[PDB]
Amino acid sequence: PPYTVVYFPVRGRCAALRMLLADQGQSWKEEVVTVETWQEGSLKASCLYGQLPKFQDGDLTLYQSNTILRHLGRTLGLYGKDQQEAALVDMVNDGVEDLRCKYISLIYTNYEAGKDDYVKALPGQLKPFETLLSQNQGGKTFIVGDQISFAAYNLLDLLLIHEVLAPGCLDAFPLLSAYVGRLSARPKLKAFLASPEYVNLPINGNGKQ
Amino acid sequence: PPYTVVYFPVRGRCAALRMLLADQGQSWKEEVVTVETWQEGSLKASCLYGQLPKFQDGDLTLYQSNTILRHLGRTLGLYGKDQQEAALVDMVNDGVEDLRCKYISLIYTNYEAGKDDYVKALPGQLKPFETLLSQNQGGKTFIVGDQISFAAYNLLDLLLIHEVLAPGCLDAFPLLSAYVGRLSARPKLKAFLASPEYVNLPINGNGKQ
Repeated sequence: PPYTVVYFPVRGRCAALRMLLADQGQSWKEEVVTVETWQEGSLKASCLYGQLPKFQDGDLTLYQSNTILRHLGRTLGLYGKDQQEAALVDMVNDGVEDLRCKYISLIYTNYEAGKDDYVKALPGQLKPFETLLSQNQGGKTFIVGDQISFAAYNLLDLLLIHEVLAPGCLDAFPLLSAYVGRLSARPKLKAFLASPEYVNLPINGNGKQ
Repeated sequence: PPYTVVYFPVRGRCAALRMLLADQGQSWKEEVVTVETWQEGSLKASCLYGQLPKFQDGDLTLYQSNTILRHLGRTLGLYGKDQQEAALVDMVNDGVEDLRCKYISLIYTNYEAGKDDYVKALPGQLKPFETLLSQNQGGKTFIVGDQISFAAYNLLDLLLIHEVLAPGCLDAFPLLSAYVGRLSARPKLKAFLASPEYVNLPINGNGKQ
């Protein structure tokens, strides 16, 4: 700390990491990059893989949403209690990333043409998480162990946006539904999710959700 | 330990972790899965996300090539010496994963139609790693700090398969070239890359490279 997240004025790949910071009672600054400011190309080139989010933590400058989540989990202790929980946290995050990629591909590559196929395939994509949740203390707590991980925030966000995409896509998944309710109920997080900072923010950049 | 990798008879997403194990003087079991077995169905259904590789390490069963790389990096000490190195390691591995996905998309989605555009865009995709390499002791030692990390094997593989795809794509990147040369020269690794076990394996599964 202190933290600074450099991103576009959307939730996108910063949603999860912001929920993590909020829930852990951390403060951060928001440097917004207008589409126009991105178009000048000066920042762009300063970025490692020519992309955002860019994240500053004290003297550390990070790139890649997943690198920021692992850094945060590693420094804030949200990476499992042992090597086993640590490996399952990753396993869950890799799963989240894979589906987020398909989601992003839909939104930006062909929302209209393939939205139905995507939703028809959604159930089989969500099941793995439902299954992981059942193998951990009956899914009453978290997905890995008894303490929250950075992957929990990423998965939470993943689930939130697919609710907007396919309302009720979670009905056939009671464990994941209860999960979303449990985590969203967390005081600090609930307050962030209910804030203008979040609510007035569009899920994606192209205005599709 | 002991380690067992469950995968298709190809290099694909197991090439990097296999070079890691070998270079680290580790031995492993190879349980090959044929298309005929995968078709049978049962193995697929027992995989977390319906995919391979599947990795066994002692009593731990893992899925997701990157989860396995991180587990190995975490257990074998191949994840940097501190917090900074650890974040830069993830940062490097996230970038390799990003290009590896584009590469996989090409090979399996439209090799013929988009190969030229891909190779035209390649230079810009490789530059970020060239830059990272130049910022650590002049690109003379390891990519991060001064010890090997799991990301190095994954990046090495990524660079190797793009040499086959576009021979000489590294000529414009003298740092990455020397990198490949440096790591490939490592005794245990060199021995593995030069073995039948590796040589007789096709990079991909659809006969394209």
